[PDB]
Amino acid sequence: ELEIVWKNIKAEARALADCEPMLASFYHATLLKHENLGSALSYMLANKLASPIMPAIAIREVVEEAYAADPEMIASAACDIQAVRTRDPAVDKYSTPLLYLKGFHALQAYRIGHWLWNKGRRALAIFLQNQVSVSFQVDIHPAAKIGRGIMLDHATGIVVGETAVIEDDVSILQSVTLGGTGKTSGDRHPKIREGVMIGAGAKILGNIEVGRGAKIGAGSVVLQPVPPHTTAAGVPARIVGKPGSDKPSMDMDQHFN
Amino acid sequence: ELEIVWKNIKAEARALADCEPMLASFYHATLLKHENLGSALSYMLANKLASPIMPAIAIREVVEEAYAADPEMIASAACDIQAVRTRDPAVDKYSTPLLYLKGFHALQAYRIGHWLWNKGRRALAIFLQNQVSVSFQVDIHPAAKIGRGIMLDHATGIVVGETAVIEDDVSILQSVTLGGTGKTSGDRHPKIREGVMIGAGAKILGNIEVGRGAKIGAGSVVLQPVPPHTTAAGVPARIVGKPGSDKPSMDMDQHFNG
Amino acid sequence: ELEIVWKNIKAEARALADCEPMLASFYHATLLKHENLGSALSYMLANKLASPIMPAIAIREVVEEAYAADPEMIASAACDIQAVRTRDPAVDKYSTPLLYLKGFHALQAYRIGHWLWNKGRRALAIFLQNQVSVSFQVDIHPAAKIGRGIMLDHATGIVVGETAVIEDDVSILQSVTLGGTGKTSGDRHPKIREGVMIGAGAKILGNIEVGRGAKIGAGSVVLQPVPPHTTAAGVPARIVGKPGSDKPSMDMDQHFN
Amino acid sequence: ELEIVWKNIKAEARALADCEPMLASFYHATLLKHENLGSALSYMLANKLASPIMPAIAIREVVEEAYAADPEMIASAACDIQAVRTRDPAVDKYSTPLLYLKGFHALQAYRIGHWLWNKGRRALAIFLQNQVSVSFQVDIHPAAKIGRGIMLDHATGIVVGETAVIEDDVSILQSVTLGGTGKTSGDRHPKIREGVMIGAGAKILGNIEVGRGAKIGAGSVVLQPVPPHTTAAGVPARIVGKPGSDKPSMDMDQHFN
Amino acid sequence: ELEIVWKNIKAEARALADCEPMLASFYHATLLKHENLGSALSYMLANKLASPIMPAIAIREVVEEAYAADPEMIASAACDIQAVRTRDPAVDKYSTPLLYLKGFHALQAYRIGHWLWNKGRRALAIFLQNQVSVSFQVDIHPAAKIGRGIMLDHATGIVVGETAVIEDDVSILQSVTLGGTGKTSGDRHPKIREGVMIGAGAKILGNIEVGRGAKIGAGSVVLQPVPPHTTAAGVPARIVGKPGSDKPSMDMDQHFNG
Amino acid sequence: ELEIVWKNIKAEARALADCEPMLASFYHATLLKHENLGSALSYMLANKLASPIMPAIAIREVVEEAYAADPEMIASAACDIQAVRTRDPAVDKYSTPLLYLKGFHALQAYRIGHWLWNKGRRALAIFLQNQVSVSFQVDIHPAAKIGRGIMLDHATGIVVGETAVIEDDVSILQSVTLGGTGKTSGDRHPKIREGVMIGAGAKILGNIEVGRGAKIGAGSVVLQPVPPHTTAAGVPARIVGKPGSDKPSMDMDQHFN
Repeated sequence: ELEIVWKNIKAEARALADCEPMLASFYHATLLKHENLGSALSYMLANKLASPIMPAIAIREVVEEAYAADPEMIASAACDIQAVRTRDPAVDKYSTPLLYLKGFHALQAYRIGHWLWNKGRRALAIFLQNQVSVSFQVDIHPAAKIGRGIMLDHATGIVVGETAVIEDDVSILQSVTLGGTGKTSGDRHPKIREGVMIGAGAKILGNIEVGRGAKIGAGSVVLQPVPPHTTAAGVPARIVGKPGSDKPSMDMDQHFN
Repeated sequence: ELEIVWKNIKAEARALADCEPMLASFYHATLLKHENLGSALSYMLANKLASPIMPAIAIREVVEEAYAADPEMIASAACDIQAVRTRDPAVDKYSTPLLYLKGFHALQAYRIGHWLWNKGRRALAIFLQNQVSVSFQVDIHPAAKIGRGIMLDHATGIVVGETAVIEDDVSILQSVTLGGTGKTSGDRHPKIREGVMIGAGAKILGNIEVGRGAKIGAGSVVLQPVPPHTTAAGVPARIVGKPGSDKPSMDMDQHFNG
Repeated sequence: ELEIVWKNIKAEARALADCEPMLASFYHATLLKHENLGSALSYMLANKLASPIMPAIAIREVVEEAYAADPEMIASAACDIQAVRTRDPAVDKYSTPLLYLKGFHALQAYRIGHWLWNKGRRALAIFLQNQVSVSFQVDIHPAAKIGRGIMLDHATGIVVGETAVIEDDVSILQSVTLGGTGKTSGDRHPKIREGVMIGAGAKILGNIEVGRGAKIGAGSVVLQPVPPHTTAAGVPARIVGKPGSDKPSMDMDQHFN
Repeated sequence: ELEIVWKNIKAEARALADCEPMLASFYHATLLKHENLGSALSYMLANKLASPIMPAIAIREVVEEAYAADPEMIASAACDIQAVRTRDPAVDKYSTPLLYLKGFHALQAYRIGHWLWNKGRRALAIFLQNQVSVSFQVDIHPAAKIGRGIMLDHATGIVVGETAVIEDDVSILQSVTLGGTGKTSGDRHPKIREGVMIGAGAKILGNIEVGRGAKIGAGSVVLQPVPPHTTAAGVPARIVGKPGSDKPSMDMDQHFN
Repeated sequence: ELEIVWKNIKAEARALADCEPMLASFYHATLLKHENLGSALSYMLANKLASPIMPAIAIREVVEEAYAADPEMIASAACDIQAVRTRDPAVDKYSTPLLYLKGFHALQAYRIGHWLWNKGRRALAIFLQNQVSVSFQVDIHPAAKIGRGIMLDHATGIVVGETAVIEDDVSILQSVTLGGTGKTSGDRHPKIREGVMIGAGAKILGNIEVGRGAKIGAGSVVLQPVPPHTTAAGVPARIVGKPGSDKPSMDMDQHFNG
Repeated sequence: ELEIVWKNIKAEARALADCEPMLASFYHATLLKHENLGSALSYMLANKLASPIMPAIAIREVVEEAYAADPEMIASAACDIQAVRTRDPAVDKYSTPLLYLKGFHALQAYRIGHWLWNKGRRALAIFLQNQVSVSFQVDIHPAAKIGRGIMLDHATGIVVGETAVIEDDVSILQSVTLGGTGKTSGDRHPKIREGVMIGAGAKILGNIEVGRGAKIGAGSVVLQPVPPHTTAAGVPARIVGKPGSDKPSMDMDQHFN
């Protein structure tokens, strides 16, 4: 439920703003002067994406236009906040993803890019993709189709290509590629279905399925489809076992055979 | 020819300025204002390299001096733009690499650093190497010898050491290391020959040859030479097959055998 | 000794001012104007951790405060400079790590955040952790315990988690993850003992021991303990040989079998 | 009416985007993207009152808050635009004051500070007063009472003190001081009544009356009251004639005897 | 000749870089790097005009285009540098105006705005006028016609309106207004002829002639024409005497009779 | 007494930092984290004089070097704070000059420039003079000799030339020139003796004396010496009267005949 999240964040914003006098005016700015999650998200994205080419105030107008035309982006972000909080044991506050975690920021920046792309504003979407790549080291093509409840933990070196699909409740670590094959357009990127966990450094290549609740071991190179509820690992990857739960995204157990 | 790529780019820029109002001026300053590819390149490298330590306007003189001394660097950039357009299916416009792709920027920044290193301005070349590492997440030592028609797609994590060689028409993906062994000076990094494709996350270490037309599979760790027209894959890498084409850099087929 | 490293840095700085007119004032400000290593480290961290939120002038004051209270951090930095100079054949000068190398800058930033974390100022330590991840592409949790004589060569994509330990005289390359497992707090990150070399791309996951003088091969995924004076390689990693020396961190031999 | 001024501004903005490629995105961001005058005023004040201390994105929120609570400030701005357009023969367009003229920008910044001063937020009002003095070279104390239809032409070196009053339809040129006397609080600054024209460099000092339709000559130093419909000039100023019209602010005739 | 001033400047810059370490790089980038006065001017105007709205690197193209179209603007700047060096006793170096004096910067920024206005790029010229007003506190309308060998000493508060004319070898101090009357278009600002000196705070209003070799005393308010080789002073100004020299702009004698 | 001033400022800094959450981190930075007036002055000058050419951290080192070699500059600034507080009825807090008033800031910037000039660092002093002119619109040549207890109220358009002298306890308003004659070097600027008050827009030209406790009317052009305890006014200036007190700088009575 959306309002829960926002409330917690405000409480946390009070408790914390006393402690660091250095940060006081930063907390008031990012969390305390806003009345909904949407206002805060637009604030942080505006500051995060600001450039000489397009300053913060101009970006915030684009982002607010996107949130007004599609309020479900705000709800997706709330689910993404919850996913990081519940899955990442280094995060126990709802405020942390929104303030600090570049993976969370790159994810919400993609959503604006995606919206822009589906409305025909593709030149702007590509500009934002490549700026997010420079600034947060996450390169997600704005045509990719990404659900909600996604954790991009650490996030540096993530690549998601044009025709990729990432369904709800997926967990992805640093240096993961959902990448293409060939020199031609068309469907050529992975389909990552609900509940999948992808470990650090995994490279998944081509228009292949990674089925519901599968787990991909860290450092794996997946060139063939991976059935649902299965664990794949190695270079190249083979089936080595079965995950310990229904949705490995939720448990983040990195072990494989 | 240089002239075509440049004309194509100008055509694209006119269409782009008319369709996106937030970027009309950006497109005008970076592309429509200029009369040749050399002038557009110096503009984009200047801006993206810019730091408090060294501002855009100072960088631009350095870059222009380099292009006046060695205009083959502009012809090299033009081959690199064409490589990305023909080999990367996410790119349909000649202008995209020049405007947006950090791997293309890093590579043309390398060429400036290389020109400086060879002239004896090593201190400045090392500054820029490390500026490029922070700004574009590509670490290419300026003593490396890198040819043209090179694509660095996505590019985050790419490392290319001091003594590496990369010949013409090579394609390289994100998190590729062309890396060193040992604590000693002298040749210790790979020599990558023409037509080679290197998949994402591959690690190639030491003074070893990767022959013409070879393919290195994603996530591979290559410790021994790879014969021409051969496919290597695994940790550590073994010869597992032969590529489907004479120049796998052109085709970007990522598949390889068990 | 500090005095040695520092004298070498000043001599090199004098020569560099005559080598490159464009950077003479830069070498002056960063090196020639200072009386000791500590003052030049604080100057460098100030300008590199400078944000719109917190400016260079204010961060220097926090770094000076930490160096006064614990001057061993300055001596740790000096050992880190010597480590890069002696181990990295592309670095001959002592000034190079201090001026340019983002792995060296990230490692010293960590020490500031680790000090703040230990004094209970966690909001600021987590703020800096994530700043460093964005600016230098190194993500080190401040609660990690990292010794001295550490080289982080090239450095981009390094991730070190909350409960990791890195003892003295370790060499780590780009895209190395010292990473977690599970969704629970507790010991869950690697323990990297003295003398260990970790090759580019290695992923080491869970609360496991990499013992004295071990070598982890490039691209390897380590899920079980690695005994002392042993080479581990593969995905997943298994024992494949013995290092050619007692401290592979000092020799940087990437070969494995 | 607001609607008129605003429609004129948009029409001019459309033409300017085709006149100058270099500034097309600028005209778009500042004018074409907005739905009313109020939203464009807040955008302009944000980017012009932007500081390292307080960013554009945060100042816009304070300006929007003041315009919601008191929308007559927006209508005052519109009268100020018409005043410059009708009175200044070098300004034909309505967009020009809004885009470029520092006197116009300073005057609208004042209204924000004057509102803040009246709500008791004086630290912020004094902060902005001095920001405007530095950035636009206009020093207006926020407690001054300034009406609407005011032209501050060229504007550099204008000083208006704490207890000054400027009624509607006044024209003031560069280097005009509406200034104090003494070291004590209390009424000590001029009262400038409706229709008055003040020439370049005039110094008007103390709690004195410059009555309806008076003209103050350039370079004059006014120490005693000036009766309505009278011309004052000299150092010190004495009465020298009568203005050629009932509202010299509207005619801008600099001649005196 | 242009060549001398430029050589003199380069000589000065070498000495300056060796003596002040905090500014060695500044001096190198702004002066020692360049091979002619035109290139140094475009560099300094670019940097000082720079705004979030328009960055240095974009300004510099505009400026260079102007100097390529009309290189007399560089010869004009060189006469202005010489005017400041010979007439301002606080300035002994040819480099000081170019580096530091905001009145010299404002004036060369005007020349760019004037070139743009005359070409039909009026919107950009008005942008720059107002950028210069905020950054250097000098408001000079770009339709004004201003010659060369002009000194604007200190310069804060200077206002020059749309229809003003300033001929060669004129010296002007801070808070001088060459100002308008009325709400109507057409000539309404002063025409200042050759050799005129205008003291600090003088206000000169309307379409009136100030003749060759005249002197306008500090703090004066001039409402009627001033004959050649005459001294005007007062509020309002009266003819009070004759200047000590044929060209008071050269001598900068501020004295005038009761 | 110096410590008084500093104390008051800290008390004021607490009382005020509660009120404006926007400014909280700015107050902590400018006033609360410093233990003496010298540290605060160096902070504010560093931020105020920062440029791409010479960032804040580098400037602060120059300024601290100057304050260590000559601590009387810090005391002069304290007397300048007191002068503004006691003479300007719009200022009643000791913090206001230090935080906000560009006249105060330009004065203390001159002192650094003066120190630099007397040590042979003239190229740097001239760079700072011209930056202060651009940034605060006060142009003071660093060779001028300026005492303590000086008020530069409003300050925009002030010019003080190379050979000028300003003794202790002088009050100067906006647009005042202490200016030169001729094209030759040598003594050619005014000598302004103790207690003088100079009104807005006054132009004082040549190597002439303005005697102890004299008053110069606003808008006056002074080309001849002005005896002690005398009032001069007009264009050109003549003796018109005698000031109402011993030191007109203290009372700020702008009236003249």
